[PDB]
Amino acid sequence: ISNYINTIPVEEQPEYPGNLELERRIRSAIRWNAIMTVLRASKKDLELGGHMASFQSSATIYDVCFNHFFRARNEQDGGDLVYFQGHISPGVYARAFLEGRLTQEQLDNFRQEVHGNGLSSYPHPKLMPEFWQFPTVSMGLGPIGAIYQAKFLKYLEHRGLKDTSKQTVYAFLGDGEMDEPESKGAITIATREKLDNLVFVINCNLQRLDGPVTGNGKIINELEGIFEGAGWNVIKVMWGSRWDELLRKDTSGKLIQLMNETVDGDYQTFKSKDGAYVREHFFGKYPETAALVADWTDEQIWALNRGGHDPKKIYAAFKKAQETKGKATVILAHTIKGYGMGDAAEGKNIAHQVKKMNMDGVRHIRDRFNVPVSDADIEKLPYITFPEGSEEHTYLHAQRQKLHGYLPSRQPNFTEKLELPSLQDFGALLEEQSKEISTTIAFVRALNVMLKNKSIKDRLVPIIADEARTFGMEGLFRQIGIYSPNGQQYTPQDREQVAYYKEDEKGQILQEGINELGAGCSWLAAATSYSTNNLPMIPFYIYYSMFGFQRIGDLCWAAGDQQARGFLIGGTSGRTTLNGEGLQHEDGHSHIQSLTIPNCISYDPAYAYEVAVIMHDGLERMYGEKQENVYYYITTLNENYHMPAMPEGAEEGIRKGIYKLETIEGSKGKVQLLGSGSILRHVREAAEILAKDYGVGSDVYSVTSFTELARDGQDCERWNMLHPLETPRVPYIAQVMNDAPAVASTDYMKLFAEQVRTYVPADDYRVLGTDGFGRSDSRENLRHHFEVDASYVVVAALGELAKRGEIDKKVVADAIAKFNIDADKVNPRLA
Amino acid sequence: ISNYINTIPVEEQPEYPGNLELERRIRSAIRWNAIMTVLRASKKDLELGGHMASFQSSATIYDVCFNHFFRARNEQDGGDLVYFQGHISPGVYARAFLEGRLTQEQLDNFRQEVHGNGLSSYPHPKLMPEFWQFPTVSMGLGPIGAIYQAKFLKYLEHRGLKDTSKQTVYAFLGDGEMDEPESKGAITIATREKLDNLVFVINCNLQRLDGPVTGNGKIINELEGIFEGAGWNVIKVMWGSRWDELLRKDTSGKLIQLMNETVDGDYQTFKSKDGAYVREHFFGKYPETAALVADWTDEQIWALNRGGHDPKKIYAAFKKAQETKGKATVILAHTIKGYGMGDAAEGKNIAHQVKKMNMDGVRHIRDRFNVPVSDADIEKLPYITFPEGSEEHTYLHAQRQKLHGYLPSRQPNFTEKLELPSLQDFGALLEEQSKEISTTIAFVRALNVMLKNKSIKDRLVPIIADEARTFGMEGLFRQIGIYSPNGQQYTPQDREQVAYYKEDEKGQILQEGINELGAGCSWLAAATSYSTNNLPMIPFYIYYSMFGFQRIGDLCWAAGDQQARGFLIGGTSGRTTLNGEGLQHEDGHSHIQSLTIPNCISYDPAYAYEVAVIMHDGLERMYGEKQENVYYYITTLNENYHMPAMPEGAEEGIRKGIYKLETIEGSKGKVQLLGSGSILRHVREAAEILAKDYGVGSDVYSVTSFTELARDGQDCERWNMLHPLETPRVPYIAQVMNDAPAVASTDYMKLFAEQVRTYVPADDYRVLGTDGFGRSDSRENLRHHFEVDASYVVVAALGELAKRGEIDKKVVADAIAKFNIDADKVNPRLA
Ligand SMILES: COP(=O)(O)[C@](C)(O)c1sc(CCOP(=O)(O)OP(=O)(O)O)c(C)[n+]1Cc1cnc(C)nc1N
Ligand SMILES: COP(=O)(O)[C@](C)(O)c1sc(CCOP(=O)(O)OP(=O)(O)O)c(C)[n+]1Cc1cnc(C)nc1N
Ligand SMILES: [Mg+2]
Ligand SMILES: [Mg+2]
Repeated sequence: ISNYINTIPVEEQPEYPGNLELERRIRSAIRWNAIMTVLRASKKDLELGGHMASFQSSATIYDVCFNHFFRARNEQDGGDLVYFQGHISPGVYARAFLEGRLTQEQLDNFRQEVHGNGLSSYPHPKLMPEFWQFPTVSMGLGPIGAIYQAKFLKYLEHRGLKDTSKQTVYAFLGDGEMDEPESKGAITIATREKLDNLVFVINCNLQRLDGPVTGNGKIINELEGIFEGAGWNVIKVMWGSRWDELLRKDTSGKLIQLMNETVDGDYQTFKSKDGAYVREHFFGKYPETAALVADWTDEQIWALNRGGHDPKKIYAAFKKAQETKGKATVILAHTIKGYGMGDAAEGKNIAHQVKKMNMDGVRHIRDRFNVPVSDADIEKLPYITFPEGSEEHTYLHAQRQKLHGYLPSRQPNFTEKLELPSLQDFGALLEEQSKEISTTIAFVRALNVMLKNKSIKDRLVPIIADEARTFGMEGLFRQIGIYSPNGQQYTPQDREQVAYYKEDEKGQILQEGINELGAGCSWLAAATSYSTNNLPMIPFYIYYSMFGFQRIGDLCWAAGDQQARGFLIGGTSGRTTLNGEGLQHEDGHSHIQSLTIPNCISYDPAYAYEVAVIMHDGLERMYGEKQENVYYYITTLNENYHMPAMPEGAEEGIRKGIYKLETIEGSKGKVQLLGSGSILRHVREAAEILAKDYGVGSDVYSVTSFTELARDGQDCERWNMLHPLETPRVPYIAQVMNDAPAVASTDYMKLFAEQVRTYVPADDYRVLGTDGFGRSDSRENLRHHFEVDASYVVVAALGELAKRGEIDKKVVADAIAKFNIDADKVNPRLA
Repeated sequence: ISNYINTIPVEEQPEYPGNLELERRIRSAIRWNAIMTVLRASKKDLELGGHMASFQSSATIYDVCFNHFFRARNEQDGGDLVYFQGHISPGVYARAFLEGRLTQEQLDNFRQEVHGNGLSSYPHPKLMPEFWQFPTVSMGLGPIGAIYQAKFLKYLEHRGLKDTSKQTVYAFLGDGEMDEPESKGAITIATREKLDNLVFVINCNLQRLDGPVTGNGKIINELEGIFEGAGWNVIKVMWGSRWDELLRKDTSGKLIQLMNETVDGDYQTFKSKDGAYVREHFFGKYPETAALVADWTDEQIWALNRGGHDPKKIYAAFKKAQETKGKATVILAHTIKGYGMGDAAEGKNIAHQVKKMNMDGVRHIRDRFNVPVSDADIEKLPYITFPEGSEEHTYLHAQRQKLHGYLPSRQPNFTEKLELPSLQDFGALLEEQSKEISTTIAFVRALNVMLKNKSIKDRLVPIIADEARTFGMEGLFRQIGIYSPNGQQYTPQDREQVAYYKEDEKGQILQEGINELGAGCSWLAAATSYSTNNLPMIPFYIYYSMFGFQRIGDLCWAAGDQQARGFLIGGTSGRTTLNGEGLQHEDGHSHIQSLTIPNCISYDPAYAYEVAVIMHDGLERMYGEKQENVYYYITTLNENYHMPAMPEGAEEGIRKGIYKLETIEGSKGKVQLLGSGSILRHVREAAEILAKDYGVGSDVYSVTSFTELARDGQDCERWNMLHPLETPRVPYIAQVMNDAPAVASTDYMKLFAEQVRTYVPADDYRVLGTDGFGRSDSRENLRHHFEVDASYVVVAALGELAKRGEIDKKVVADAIAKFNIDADKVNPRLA
């Protein structure tokens, strides 16, 4: 932690390259327009929302970047990847409009998008596919997202996939946002990887939403201390040029001690008052600091500005960041929240929430920033524009043209044509297996086929969060290598034999250690590379399913917003299947969390051939000609068993979510039996017992996706309600199933199979599931405890028949005794 | 970063207090019993699992703590709160068995708990309510949890609630685990709040599961750098006592330079070779270092120990942390993964996964730690014990008794009786409200009722994540104060006004800034204080609902395991209600995530009187004589509308999940209409349209909890299936509803209401919901887009009647036209 002053002294400050006066004229119009869009929205009295005080404090920082730093997407690369602070979007819009990229009609539709021609509250690529690129409004996600983006850019360079050396990743953050564990929790990775292509820009206005971040302390110093400790290059932009003379004429070093000893709380209060206040409460603290300005006017005291508001001080920091190599840079910019809004919110605790202001307030910002709007127009909350030929218009576009154009901007589809493998290339996985394998083995095998596709082999991005040994993928390190930039500065302990720990700068797999959020962020950068850099990359992130959506659900939702196209493989899944691990490992609900995401396609395959068909279909939809903006989630298991051959013509049903595996004959009745994942074979066992011991036949179905089926049914019923005069549309599951009493069982909570109830064409539909906290035991004991094994499926099936009077209820009661079922033990959900 | 040697020099290290030789005998027995436990489990070949190499590397660190530091639960306080590393549990189980707290049968039932006399794989209070305290296996949660538990202990002391000055929080972490963002993402708070009652003990064995944490670097220095930068007191326990002579005679400074330059990957390998290897590859790097051991035998060189393995160095560290005030301490203990296991795993990349070994491997461990079991008995894998009267038994118990007993241990219920507020105490919220308010305002008013309760007023712990102004709670800052251990070291900006930003050391409100996980960890510490310190505290953590389970779900699952008893308030909930915010804010699925947690009770109330009845019921269930182990989740809204008085006698129905609001007459037909949260008033609007425009009457229901009704339903059919000869149980929802066609509509995705399909006693049950990504617009436009407003309800109900021939389908067709519904607009889920 250094003295409370600028890191870069004037003597080391490079000459500012732009026309400061002209840039202010432009900047004042962007400020004005941003405020007008929020005020107009406010006028509607529709509770639309919006912010003003935030962009006010950071506008000049962005302005200096727009005029001299931000490279836009171009012929060679995707340009600089800017993670704009979410709520300062009105200013981004204000600027795109001045640039002629947005219409006045669109600005008038700020936060009203349902009818088209409107604008999102914040950066949402799903909502504005050709404008926004990175969803940053959920605080914490932007910083770590950016860390891994820069990391991925260096990965494409090392792998010789693309020259990304001219791209800089910028994360624009709030000081309050740095409280999120995700914001600072991964900064040492930027050091390990020497990400000299990443720049963190923290707007240190000392305030968050409720009040000051740490009024009793100094966040700038705390930030400096930890980032410096993590090996980052820290640049403090504390004071503007007006302070430079006052600092040079302080031989007592008392001024510096003052600044050092003053805490955040008193600092923002200073700028919420007036010159007189600062004079007594700040400079007045010492008869030495007091003197320095005894000659200055109270108005010349108030004029002193913070570094984050001085283009000259801002530029020096960004220029320095740009030159620094070997490590990442973090710029801590000192600013005023609600800057220039005077009365309205300048340095006030309520500043964040301000979205309206009387004509007195509007007039103030007009005078304050010398906005060119006459008293005759002002009450009309007019947008300002610069006509062709004007210096403002000329300068604004020239500066952007020298930097390759305008941003943000997004390309929804990649251009190249990939020659994806055919289903036939996964042929061996479609046939009966000699050895008993698991669906996780099937996935690794499918990965290897892909690794053999000339077209995409190098575009595959296997990602692990430690746990590769659990998946039996350790042999892969030697095969394709673990990515390590300037890696392997030692000889692996594993060296001698076969599966050693091979780390190479050209290594293909991303090993992110015990860090699911970081692994997901790596997966996200890869999964959106197709748009960001017009370079399709296909990520396969396999990890313990329990630590997926449950642990990184917020990033998974942002991923959907970002239109990620990739594969999330939830390994060691199923509540009863990862039997010995217990409560915090046994996943019987990940599919419930995943169905909440609109563009995530989830599957719970039972067999190897289903995995192959599913993964093949996914590559096609996402990276084939269709370029479908969706990502996949497949749960795989760690249990081995017999893998039969795929039934002829079963492909469509597998992709849709269900197909009839077989029909067992029986003379005493007929039931329908559904199963998914690892529980399917137990449902097939119940089918044999029922036919063998009770003469009850059945239709057996493998349900590869209860969720895709429920979605289909939902779509059918929705269309039906909307087209009352049309013949009702039949949900796919109802087209496949019949009306005989049905029973389903899975390794997930009951809701997973119960979600298709409305669409099941049977009078009876009994669902068995693994509701309840997990615990350690054998797979058999867990399957009995969670009441999902063959014996429970048999009793559920007999129970439905008994009801219809097809069998005696004493027969059900005897089966319960026969199968050693304790009809009175606590509901596993409460266990 | 300091030199790569011990922080505490020998001349500064205290004299070891215990009997070293006797302590090692006991430690050797514990080591052996931990391994016999896992080995015997592997022999079962049931894929039970377990680890050995991890506890082997950290055993001595825990030993010193059990012998001289760990304070057990006592009559004055809960003692030291130890977050034991999860997978070193066999070691904690081995000690407990030696202390006679566990039986041989229980150890033999390791990881087989479904039948009652087994042991959980890891620390799970829900599974072993009287043994385990904190769930740590989900890596990263232990560290943040521990930080916020230490902060909470200081809070209880400052608030004058309880003297916790004698309790120390210990966080036992792995080094690979430190990569989780949540592991280091909140460490500066320990500095902000001067948590000198927290000790982080990081086991640096240089390896995680797949291999070394950072083979090409030095995590101990990386850890040191960032923690030191965060303001923590860092203590490095690098080398054992055998190194002292060498470091002392090393006059050239060469040994330190060498130790400083060697990277993790090489140090790891050193431990996997032998003395000759070390002599050549380590000391042999420099003529000066080479001369230091030139007179040593390879055997003597091989005996050189790592600090984390030396009791004397370990003790010196914990003793120093003990006297460090003003900040938290991190102990970085250098160890060997697979320590003493030799061949099978010592310093090997495969060490983590080792679950079994050959007789030569068991005999090696027997020799390595001088275990008293004959070469003949080893085959039997015998458990070692200390007979009463023996030195070991006496010493073992004597050390614990001096420290108040044994740990871990847990008290399931609190002992005191609180005088909870009655429901009549909330009578004001039960009457019709004067002005239109929201359910959030109802919650704030309800909180104030409790705040006037003599008994619990000061036991309340309101927690916010920098969103108090949004929830209109900024007025409480002044009323009860914002907790601030260091008081207010400045004059707030709004000081001169009411609702000024008041910070106080006696402040009740926990302001955790933009930090959901930290706020949730504070919530958890408060919500389990009843068990930990036998001091029931009742936390109400309110935040934007979208950032609840989605963002901190892993914590919420652990909270259920930890038997948390408190309230989670999801503010600004509902997809269409937080209209202007958009994609990453509009929550229409948090209830789908919340329903996955077994002991979390979820509600989505529409009216203020419902909020009151639910909170009061929650209060009595968790903190009343019942002491039920569940926590509550209640979604509240930011929309103001008319709040009617509660219908006489509706209390129980509100608690259960559904009650009939009213029935409107109509002779052209009859339907049932269900609504929840904010959409309920639109469902009522539809009931009037249906009646006055179409003559269709209806039964209107307020569904306060679809999830509780589904669970009750599942419990009925489960019980029924199990008792085929008994009187079937009737789901609660089927006791309120009838069989007329039904329509449900909520601000959540369809599944939220569809989950009760099986138990709805009606032929037709159409569900409307907010499936799909949110977008920015007015409430009216969104409710129409998400097809959930009154007009959609009318069309859904009319269509049901037309289908049954009750009405002409042309009537439905006309309605769609009359209400300006686009029957062909894209499915909101795909939009
Ligand atoms: C309704 O909008 P809002 O509350 O103003 C908004 C934009 O949603 C924000 S902005 C915000 C405060 C940000 O303050 P910072 O100091 O980081 O940034 P600034 O001072 O405004 O430059 C919080 C807590 N939240 C709420 C918030 C909380 N938690 C997460 C994870 N994301 C959020 N974004
Ligand atoms: C099946 O057991 P497991 O895989 O051995 C276990 C216990 O589940 C662990 S342990 C582990 C490695 C821990 O290595 P550390 O260096 O932190 O600890 P140690 O070296 O063993 O002392 C990982 C990645 N996981 C998996 C893991 C990953 N991510 C989270 C969030 N929690 C986990 N617990
Ligand atoms: Mg701020
Ligand atoms: Mg380790």
